[PDB]
Amino acid sequence: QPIVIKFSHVVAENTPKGQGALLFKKLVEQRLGGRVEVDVYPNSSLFGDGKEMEALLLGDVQMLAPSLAKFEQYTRKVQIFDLPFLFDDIQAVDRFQRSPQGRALLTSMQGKGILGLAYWHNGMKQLSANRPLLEPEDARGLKFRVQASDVLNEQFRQLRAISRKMSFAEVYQGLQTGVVNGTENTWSNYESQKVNEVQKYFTESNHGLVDYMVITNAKFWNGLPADIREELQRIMDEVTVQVNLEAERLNRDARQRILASGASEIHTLSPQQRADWRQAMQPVWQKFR
Repeated sequence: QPIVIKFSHVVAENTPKGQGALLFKKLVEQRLGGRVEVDVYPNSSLFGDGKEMEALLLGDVQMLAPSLAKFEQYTRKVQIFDLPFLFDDIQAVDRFQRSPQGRALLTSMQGKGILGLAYWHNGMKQLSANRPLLEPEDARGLKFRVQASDVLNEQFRQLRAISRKMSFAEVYQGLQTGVVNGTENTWSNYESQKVNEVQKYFTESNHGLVDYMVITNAKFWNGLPADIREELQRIMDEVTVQVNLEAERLNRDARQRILASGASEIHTLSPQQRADWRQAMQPVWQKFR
C-alpha cells in the first residue's frame, strides 16, 4: 500500500495555496507513483482552522499550511509576522523567511511534534468594511474579524475597534449576519470566498501579510523511508518557487475580479496616507517586545 499524505487546507482551489497543494500532488504522484499518494482537501473540507492542528498531531492528517498568524498555541516565535507594517512588501518578507533567522523558525515547534518544511506566500493584507476606510479614525468602533492571533486582536484594539477571532470558513457568514462588519485579508482570499459581496469598501493598505508555513507531523515525517522524505523535500522546494512566483499575479487577478464584481470599491493610498495608517498601528508593537 502507498504512503498517504492527506493535505488539508482552508482556502479555495484557485489560490496560491490551493494551486500549490495540487502541484505538490501532481509532482509527487509523477515521481513516486504507487509509493506516495497526496489527497488534497481544500476549503476546510477535511478540517477547518479550529481543528486542523489537533488532527495533525493525532495523525489524522499529514500536511497543513496554516497562516503564520495561527501558531500562538505552539510557539510565540512566529507572531513577528503579524506585526503591522513590519514588512514593506513580499520581497521584504521573503528576505526574512529565507535568512538563517527565518529558516530557524521552521523548527520552532519541533518540541511539540511539528516540523516546518517551507514558507509559501499569499500576499499583503488589505482592509475591508461596510463604510469607507480613508484614515485610521474611520476604523474606530467597527468590528473586525481576525485570525486567531493575539497580535491581530491588539492591532484593531489600537484603532479603538472591536476584534473577533473567527475561523476562515466562517468569515462570509460573520459579515453577512453582522457579528463582524470589517476584516483584513489578501485580494485572493476576499474574492475566492466572495467576501466582496458583503464588503462594499476596500482600502489597499498593505498593512500586513498572509503567508504560510507548510508543516507536517514530525513522527510521520521522520518515519518515512529516507529516499521518500528527501524526494518529498526536493519536490516541496520546487513547488514553493512556483507558488511564490505566481502569488502576486493571482492576487492581482483577484483585485481585478473584485472591481469587475460591481458591488465594491477600492481606495488606494498616497505614501503619506499610508504613513498615517502606519503611525496609528505601529504602537501595537509595544505590546509585543
